[PDB]
Amino acid sequence: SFVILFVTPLLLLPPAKFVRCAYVIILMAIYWCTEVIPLAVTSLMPVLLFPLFQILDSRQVCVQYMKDTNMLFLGGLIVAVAVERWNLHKRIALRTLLWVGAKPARLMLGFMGVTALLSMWISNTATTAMMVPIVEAILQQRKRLCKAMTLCICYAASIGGTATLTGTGPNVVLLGQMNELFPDSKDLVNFASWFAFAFPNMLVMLLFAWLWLQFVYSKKNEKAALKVLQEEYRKLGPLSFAEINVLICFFLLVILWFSRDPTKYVSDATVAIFVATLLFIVPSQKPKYPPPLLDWKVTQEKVPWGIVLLLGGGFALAKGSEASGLSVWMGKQMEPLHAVPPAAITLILSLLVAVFTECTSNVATTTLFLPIFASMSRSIGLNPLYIMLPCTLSASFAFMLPVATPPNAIVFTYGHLKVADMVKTGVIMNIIGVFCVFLAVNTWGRAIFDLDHFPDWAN
Amino acid sequence: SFVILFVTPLLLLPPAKFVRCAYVIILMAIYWCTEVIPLAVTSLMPVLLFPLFQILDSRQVCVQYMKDTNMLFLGGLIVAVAVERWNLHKRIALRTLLWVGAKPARLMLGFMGVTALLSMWISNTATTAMMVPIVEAILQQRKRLCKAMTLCICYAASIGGTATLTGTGPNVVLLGQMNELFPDSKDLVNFASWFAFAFPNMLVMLLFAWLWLQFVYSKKNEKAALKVLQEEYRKLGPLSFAEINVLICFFLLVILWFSRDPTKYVSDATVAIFVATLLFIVPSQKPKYPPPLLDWKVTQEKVPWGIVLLLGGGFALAKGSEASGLSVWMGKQMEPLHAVPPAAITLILSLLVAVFTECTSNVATTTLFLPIFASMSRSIGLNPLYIMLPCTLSASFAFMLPVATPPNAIVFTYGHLKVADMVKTGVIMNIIGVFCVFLAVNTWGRAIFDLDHFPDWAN
Ligand SMILES: COc1ncc(C)cc1CC[C@@](O)(CC(=O)O)C(=O)O
Ligand SMILES: COc1ncc(C)cc1CC[C@@](O)(CC(=O)O)C(=O)O
Ligand code: NA
Ligand code: NA
Ligand code: NA
Ligand code: NA
Repeated sequence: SFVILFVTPLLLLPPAKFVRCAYVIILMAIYWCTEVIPLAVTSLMPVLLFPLFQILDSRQVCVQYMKDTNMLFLGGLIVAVAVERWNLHKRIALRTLLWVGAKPARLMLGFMGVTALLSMWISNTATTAMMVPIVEAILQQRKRLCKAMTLCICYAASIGGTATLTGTGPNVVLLGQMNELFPDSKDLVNFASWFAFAFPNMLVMLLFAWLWLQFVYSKKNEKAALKVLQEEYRKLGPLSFAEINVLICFFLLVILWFSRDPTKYVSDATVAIFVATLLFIVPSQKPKYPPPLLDWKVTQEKVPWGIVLLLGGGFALAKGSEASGLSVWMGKQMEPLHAVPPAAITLILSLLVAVFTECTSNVATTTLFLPIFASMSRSIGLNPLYIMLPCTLSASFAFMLPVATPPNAIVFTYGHLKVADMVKTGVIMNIIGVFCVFLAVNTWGRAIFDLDHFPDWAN
Repeated sequence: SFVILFVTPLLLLPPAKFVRCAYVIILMAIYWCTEVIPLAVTSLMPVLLFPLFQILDSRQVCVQYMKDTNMLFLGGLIVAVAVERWNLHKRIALRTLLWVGAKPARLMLGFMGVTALLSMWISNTATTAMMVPIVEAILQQRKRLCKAMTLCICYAASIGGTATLTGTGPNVVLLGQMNELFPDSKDLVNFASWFAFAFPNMLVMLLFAWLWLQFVYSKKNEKAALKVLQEEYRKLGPLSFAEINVLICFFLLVILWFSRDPTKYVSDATVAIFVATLLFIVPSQKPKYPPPLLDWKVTQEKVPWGIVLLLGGGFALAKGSEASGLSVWMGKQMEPLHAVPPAAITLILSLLVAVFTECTSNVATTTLFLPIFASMSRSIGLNPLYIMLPCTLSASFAFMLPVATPPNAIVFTYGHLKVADMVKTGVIMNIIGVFCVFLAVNTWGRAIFDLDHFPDWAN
């Protein structure tokens, strides 16, 4: 019930400041999981609690809620608002789905491919919310097949969101906590390096996911799917000038992000804000003044400001952990794991994060777990990335439960799914994801991020 | 046109870093006034431009957009969302309007009083947007009288918003820039001290405004107004449990704000966030779990995140002015005004700000002008508050033009007003406001803020 979580754990207030910060973290974790209050309010919890518990005054807590990473996230969100306003993502989805074909096997393959492609660029939640009505209409035109399609959309959304930093919230959390916890790691993790690490691993996960979903789960089906896709594409309209301009702005954003990393002042946030500003200037109509691609009304009503606040609250939580001495204490506690081989530690932590992310949101999961794992990484003399990157990727492995991720909730909302079949698929899904992430880290993540040696920025 | 402002001043890019920061400030001022791009995007301009012009890297610019003041503003906005969701402000307005009476003179007096009272607590824009439909319905049930009522609503909204820090955006700007430009002035300006300074001055302005509007501008009118107010109050419904809980939470917020100032960790932002969090916990319905007073959907759709970004951009602009050396250069330039008596300087600056605020938004006006005036204040050895407080109050004197403030735009939207009559009223309005602010500063502002002596925090 709500009363038991509102009263009993909250009234546990009385010690050492690290104990108080640990209590703040535990209370925020409980509010993340149970969601008695909204996620944004739980992320505002540090502003209330750190000054009260004498860990950080209001100034230091408040200056954590908007950072370089958070501004980059906001710029990406504004660009995504531009993409969704003009149905560019829907156009790409329908065009590629008509290209791949409509026979059921190729149909599922195409849906997963387009969902993962658009998730690399748009929020997992928004990509799912756009894609799942398409299969809803197609299936409206077999219980096993409905499960297969609706599931594979949510799974592909999560997997594809893992590909880029701005694709999903856990990656933004990872970037922000890398800046917060390891300031001397200036640009080691960026759009180019993260893409190089995660895109092959995303492709491997998507391939195994499609194979598994085809393992567990006709002319008429092909014809009906082709008809629905053709109808949707027609009513979408011809390729407009605004859609072309949004596409050009997004290509420019991607090109600048990738060319930033083939005294540094310009960052990925500068590029994202530049492209968003262009979206507020570039005309949306035939010049022949026409309205721009974006106005502030739609931008404000479509940007998830709650997620912005949640990222800021995660940064404040990491700052409080460093200031209160909690990170040092946790490192001292997890020190005797130095004897354990790092591969086993990565397996166990990835499995633990994949289990935990089935209960609360992925972003909250990675927010809670990244500081602890970073503290252990500097405790046992291990490269923090070798622990955090598998943790960040596994936080997105929200496969078992509808409450695991908003894509899963959207997918469950339409029906067609028991929790039993979803968890039966999701357990092998999590096993596959952990395997793929383990290989990605142990093989080519080593070369990309120099996971062999203990870095200087980790002291 | 849009092209001339998008191309010609923007393409002036080439010098010294202070010149580049001055160019950034001038470009942002032009975008504020003309509003070719939305205000939030113009406030994001520092993130794009300071790294490009080598003034501040993206990290330092981005850590300015959420501060203690900005979090306090957000908490106040959330509390205001709670107030507007349950029509508590409308209930207070209708109850007090029925208490004061409906005869035309007392009717205008009551409307101005309730508008100023609710503006002390709610945004000027939101207070105006709620109040003006009431007089629209009343007048629906004389051109001079319509002008009088619609005007006095907007003027009372601005004047009442001057009363508290969270009442209007310029006061939030003043608090934020006082923290940014004068860090050693920790809590000199706070809710209690600002209220003590501005409430008597707000009352004086409102009294003279009512007198002037009665100077320039029956039983049937009284009966019709009373009938409309009674109808609105009936359809408002009886005093609900949620309304009482929102009222109690707001009283608690006010009491904590005033009792904060009869190593400091708790600030006004901590109190505001605490009360907002309570609003997300406190039940809105008879317990007999019922939904809380606020959920995040309405909070996100009702909070003006653009204004949050604009305040952050103002803080970043002040930070860039300090870092680039522009503030020092401006102080050197305005040094030879040390011979001018401070009272004359205050008069001229208040008149200049009152003139400028007729063109762009009040918040943008005070954002642009406060750093320059602070630099001059430390140039000529004058108390910065003696210049900034009249500047902050005069920024709210948006009386002449509909584009001067969103309350003025809302008021002009309903009609009943030429620009000619509005400016004719507004010129004497600005004269009255400047007079009242001059007296407030020269008399009791001196005692409250120690305006006589050059403070230590101003170096
Ligand atoms: C990029 O982040 C987001 N953007 C927009 C919205 C509306 C929500 C989010 C966070 C949720 C998630 O990160 C998945 C999860 O955390 O379960 C996702 O990518 O949709
Ligand atoms: C408290 O600030 C605000 N809150 C909410 C909204 C929607 C807008 C604002 C800023 C505008 C103004 O500050 C007046 C002006 O600047 O002209 C006001 O109080 O409405
Ligand atoms: Na995504
Ligand atoms: Na999750
Ligand atoms: Na107000
Ligand atoms: Na103005």
